[PDB]
Amino acid sequence: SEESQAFQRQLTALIGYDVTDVSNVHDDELEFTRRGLVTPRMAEVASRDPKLYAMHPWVTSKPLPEYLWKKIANNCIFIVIHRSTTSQTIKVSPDDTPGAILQSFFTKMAKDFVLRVCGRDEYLVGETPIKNFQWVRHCLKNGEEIHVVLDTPPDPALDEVRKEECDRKFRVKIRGIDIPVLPRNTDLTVFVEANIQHGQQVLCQRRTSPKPFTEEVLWNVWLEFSIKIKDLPKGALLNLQIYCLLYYVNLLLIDHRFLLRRGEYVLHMWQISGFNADKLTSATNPDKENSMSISILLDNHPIARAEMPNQLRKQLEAIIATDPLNPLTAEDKELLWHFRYESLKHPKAYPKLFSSVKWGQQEIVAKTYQLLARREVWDQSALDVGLTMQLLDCNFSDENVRAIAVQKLESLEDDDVLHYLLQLVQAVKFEPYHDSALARFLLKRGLRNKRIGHFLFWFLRSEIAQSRHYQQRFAVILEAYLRGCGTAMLHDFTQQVQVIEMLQKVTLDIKSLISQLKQKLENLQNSQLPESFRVPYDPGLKAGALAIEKCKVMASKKKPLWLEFKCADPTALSNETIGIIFKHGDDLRQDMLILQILRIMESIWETESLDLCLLPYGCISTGDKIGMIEIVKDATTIAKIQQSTVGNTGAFKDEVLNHWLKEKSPTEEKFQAAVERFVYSCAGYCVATFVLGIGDRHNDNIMITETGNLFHIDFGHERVPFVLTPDFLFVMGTSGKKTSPHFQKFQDICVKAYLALRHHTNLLIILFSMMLMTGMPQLTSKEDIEYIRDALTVGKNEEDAKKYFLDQIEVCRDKGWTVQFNWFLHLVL
Ligand SMILES: Cc1cc(C)n2nc(N)cc2n1
Repeated sequence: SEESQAFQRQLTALIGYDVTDVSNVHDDELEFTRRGLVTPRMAEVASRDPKLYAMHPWVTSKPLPEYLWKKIANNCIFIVIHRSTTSQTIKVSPDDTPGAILQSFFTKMAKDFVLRVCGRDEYLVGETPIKNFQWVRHCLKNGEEIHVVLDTPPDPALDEVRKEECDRKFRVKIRGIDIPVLPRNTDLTVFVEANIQHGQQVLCQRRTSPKPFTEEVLWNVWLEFSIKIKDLPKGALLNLQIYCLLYYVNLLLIDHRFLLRRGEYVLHMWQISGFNADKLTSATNPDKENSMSISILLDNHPIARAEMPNQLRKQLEAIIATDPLNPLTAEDKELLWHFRYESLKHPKAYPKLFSSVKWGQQEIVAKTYQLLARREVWDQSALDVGLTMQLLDCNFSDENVRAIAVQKLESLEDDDVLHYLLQLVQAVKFEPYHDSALARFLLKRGLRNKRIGHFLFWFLRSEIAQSRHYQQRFAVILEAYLRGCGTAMLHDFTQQVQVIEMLQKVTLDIKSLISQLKQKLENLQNSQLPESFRVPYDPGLKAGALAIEKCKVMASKKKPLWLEFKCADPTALSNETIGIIFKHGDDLRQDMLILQILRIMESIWETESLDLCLLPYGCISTGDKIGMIEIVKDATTIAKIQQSTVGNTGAFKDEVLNHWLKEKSPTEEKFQAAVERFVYSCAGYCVATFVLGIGDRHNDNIMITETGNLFHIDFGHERVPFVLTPDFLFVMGTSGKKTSPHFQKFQDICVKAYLALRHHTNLLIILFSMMLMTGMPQLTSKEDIEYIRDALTVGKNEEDAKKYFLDQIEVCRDKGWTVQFNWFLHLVL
């Protein structure tokens, strides 16, 4: 059809990639995936509750934290209900459903409807106690009144979905390599290495002879491997590398139809910038003009009681008790395999056990599939996200192993899917095939919930915009989502994309070059910028017109744009603007990953009734070194606070921060609340930041709200474990080497928080490992990743762990202003 063609054009603009362009493909896997994702999409669309989909209530099944219960007076929650120019306050029980609150309202005022949060597209609806609504918890946490408007539920009609319509050994011939132009810092020798890989592990390796490195190098050589065709596992990669490591490319040996790869291939390779998720890609380099190519030929197809003694059991249990980074010896693997039926009784053993499998032996793989048919213990075990994420990393390439991990994820509630969404999207990179149980899981959860769907859009779009390695795969997943989200959502994304593309242009234009910014913005406000758009990092908020007068270019070397928008919602309780920073020059994908880990740390702390006052601000990467950042209101840099008393060239003063806090507090009651908030937030950031190895920061990269909330920024790319400078210590009523009630509180909070994180050691290790592999380029799959195991002091008891962190606090006190001064000393010399 022609409107079908028009609809595909609309999808192309939203995706930022054309899924129908078949220039960079050697098989129909992507097209097969597009067709394959139709069924799971249609099944999810057919399954959703129209009213609940339209209203997307944001709820949790978790208990109300102890720190939140203390904020409730006499089992009473006040809700302010608006109707027009008037309002009405109503007392409610924490266990009261919005349905019962609505009936309580009509009774109180006598002589169909829905409760919507004033100024937001957020609804307090469904069979849930009000204490379980995220907005209510947000209000309770932040000391804000719950303001609601009585309005008509959104028409589910707006979400209408458009109607759709061999015992021989394996061998490979390396013909040669070709590159148009040589200048590559040298003039050398080259050889080709061919690896058969499964789960990051090399099953077999062959190499060509070394030859002089010219624009064309030929071998015409058969490289015969020790592995039999019969023994090649599904998901095995033929990894081809050029050593001078300079270039790499992968080819799936068994395709998406279970057929062995045959014939001629000319593969355009990826160059090493000068392990990680990019090294695993089955995509070929789309740049056919300047990339190195490798020419190969394949010529080769259906797919083919006892009890442990005491001491061996103790040995096995000790292997299983070790962290995810502890290497498995040949003996350890053999024990795990030999007593696999005992290992299966321990869910925590699963990653180690499946790493003990000889994936290059058909009979062994067969035995593994037999083993997993008896999955009663795994199925009945409680969901452990950390343990599940370990099965979805680079170490596992078997579909059945990965699928049992995804099976476990099905039990996650929406609030929990949101917590892990970004790293689950990134984990798609470790899938051998485009169509996977993980990709289908993301698709389903996105289509089931608007909030998840909104973030799925942006997380996928971020990678499609700048990852040549994964854009094709991520584009097919995004298209599948967009074909089921409904027309209202399609319209919404269109507006957001239009706004971001225009603002990105202004960002780069101003970067090349205040008066000029304001002229460019009036021009946008004139004939381009749509009336309103959902804020990508906070979809409940709708931004209206730019407040031109409040817009500016930040006085930084990156010169980011500081933009302010009016809120488009008339029901908003304030005339306060929505602030967004647009910046080029930092890889904001790195900030996104750190910020998500901080949200996870907060949820861990919540389990132990701790509120560390982190501020994981909104951040979305929109393209190569470009994106948006949420502006936290009434916040300043620690360095700026120092500088306002006159920055003599790093002449730091101890009392300045406390002075600033006192100056910004309207009363002494508010000032004490600010000092309390600083103690908690300082503690939160010292712990979080130390664990992640990002603690040693310049003061210009730490901010504070007038309300005392400290927060670190700019995560994208002598020594100190974290920042606890003499100014921070003075706010805590401490100086030099003495102590105080606030500093004792700080130490107590840090220890409790650090110990709480250590209870989730394995989860933090997997999340850290995945973050490095997918977000921060070439990493030593050992050394770099091992930092977090050292930071989390694995193998220490709580008292030793407590002493360790208290000693880290002392290192900071010993160094004082020395490390902060070193940036200034360096920047001059
Ligand atoms: C990177 C960054 C993050 C936040 C939250 N803010 N807030 C302001 N006011 C500036 C800023 N920069």
